[PDB]
Amino acid sequence: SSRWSKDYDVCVCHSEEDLVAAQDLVSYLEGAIVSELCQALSSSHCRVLLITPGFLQDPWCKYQMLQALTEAPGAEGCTIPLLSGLSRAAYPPELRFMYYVDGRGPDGGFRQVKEAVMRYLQTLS
Amino acid sequence: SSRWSKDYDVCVCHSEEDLVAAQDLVSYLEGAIVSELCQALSSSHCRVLLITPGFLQDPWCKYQMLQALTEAPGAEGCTIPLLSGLSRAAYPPELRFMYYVDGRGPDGGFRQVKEAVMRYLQTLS
Repeated sequence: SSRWSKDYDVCVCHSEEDLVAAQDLVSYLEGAIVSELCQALSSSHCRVLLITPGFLQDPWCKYQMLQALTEAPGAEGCTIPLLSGLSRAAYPPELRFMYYVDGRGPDGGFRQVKEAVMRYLQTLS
Repeated sequence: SSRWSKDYDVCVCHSEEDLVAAQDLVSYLEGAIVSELCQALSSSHCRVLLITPGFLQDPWCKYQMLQALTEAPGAEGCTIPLLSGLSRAAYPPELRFMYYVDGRGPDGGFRQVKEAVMRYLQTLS
């Protein structure tokens, strides 16, 4: 519950193919919000899933997405799916019943992602 | 932990399109194992996901699969994915890092599913 219970406020879970976009999101988020690219030993309050064509094709990415949602946004943790570079028709069906940010929104979805992160940080002590 | 902590030993989570196959699995499982088709108020020790073309296309099915795995086979609960009537190339990428039963196995995968269920029941008091 403590804002300091975790070293980072948000990390970006991405596939190698989208390194650049992920770095821009991290940059956008930090402009305070502490951000980084997600990694094995990475632990933050919020986790952004950069769901792209490369992400959906990668078995490890999909499994990570699964674990990200395993213990997260049901309503407890903070997992933010960001659909980027994908046709809506190719979106994972389950998202229809879940919260997510569309990449066609303002700032490629970056703005709503940052907002979602802040909303969650405000609920911390 | 108690074998009686739940009224059913296993329910079959399926899409309307596969009612028949689901009923045969339920029949096969019971031949003791108490089985039924999963429903809203349904709660059992094991949950079998009848992942078919219709299942993967259905947003609610996918969301249910997500919740089924939300609090389940990470290693705690009992969720058994049964891939039936699908080309391996169309399998959800995440399964590569997960346990699942292929429908091309003995008895359309029914045998290994039943075995998985029994293995789990034996760990109960």
